[PDB]
Amino acid sequence: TLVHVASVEKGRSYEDFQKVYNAIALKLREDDEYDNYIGYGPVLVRLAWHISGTWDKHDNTGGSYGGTYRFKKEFNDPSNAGLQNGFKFLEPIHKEFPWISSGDLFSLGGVTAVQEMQGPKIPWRCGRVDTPEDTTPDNGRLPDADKDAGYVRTFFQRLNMNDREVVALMGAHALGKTHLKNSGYEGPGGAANNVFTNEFYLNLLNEDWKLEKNDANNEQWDSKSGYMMLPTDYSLIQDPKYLSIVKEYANDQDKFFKDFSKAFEKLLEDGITFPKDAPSPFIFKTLEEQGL
Ligand code: HEM
Ligand SMILES: Cn1cccc1CN
Repeated sequence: TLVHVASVEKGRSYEDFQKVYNAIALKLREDDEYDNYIGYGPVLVRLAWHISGTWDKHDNTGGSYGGTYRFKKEFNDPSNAGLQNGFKFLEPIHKEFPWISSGDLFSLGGVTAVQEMQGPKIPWRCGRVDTPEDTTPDNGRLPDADKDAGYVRTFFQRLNMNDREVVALMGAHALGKTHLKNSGYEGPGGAANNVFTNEFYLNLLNEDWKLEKNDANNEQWDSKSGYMMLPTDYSLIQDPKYLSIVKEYANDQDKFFKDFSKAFEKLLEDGITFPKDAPSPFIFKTLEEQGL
């Protein structure tokens, strides 16, 4: 029942935020060696999700608004292991643009990464305001990966996401890789892991998956092509309701893009009250669209 009202950084408008977007995008292009040349796109998407996914609809605790990932309790959450790389990437961006709030920066990082990786446009709204250290949510609000479809479904009800929204959001798992030292899981999900596509769904349906144990003694689904799916990923083809939606996105790139864009914006905005006279959501141009 907490209320968080969006408050525009004083005097700022679209052009200010496009400059921040551009600085993130230029650094994504420049720092290309990260994670054996995957680059920082995937980890920035994951950061934006984890700072948002602490939200609880029941009392409006957590969520992106407060920028609380900057505090030790949250940045040391075992569920956030590896995200420090994303935070470090954003540090020089914040130094250049010290006026942007932490929640705005973390969420904008995710939007920028999706778009620069040739994903859908994600409308984005400013006005998250840093809140104090005692507003940092406790660890344990982000999801476990060893679980089944019923767990996933129930988990996401706390974030006010339905089946379609869950399956759309999970398509982000096309990106990057699991790293044994971070999460106890190892490997990429496909060949296209720094360009945003519907490959997650295609690979779920088309690869021959085998349930194996990794070197951390955890089960994961592996293919001979060298890809993997988490148990929670694979649950989307075990549950008949999720399976229908996986098939839809595997067969319609545009629909996946549109549904992902809506769900990801919603995820990043959960918990925030926007005044009726707040600016409309911004749609940033990519570097490519700007000739930059
Ligand atoms: C049931 C829900 C989810 C579970 C259990 C889950 C779990 C995981 C795990 C275990 C990793 C590997 C982390 C590592 O070892 O570095 C990962 C990576 C990732 N997750 Fe999720 N995740 C979920 C939902 C999502 C959502 C909703 C998004 C965004 C829309 C997302 C985006 C990502 C991205 C982009 C990576 C790759 C990060 C990198 O390459 O550094 N995940 N996830
Ligand atoms: C690449 N990735 C990220 C999370 C899970 C996976 C593999 N399907």
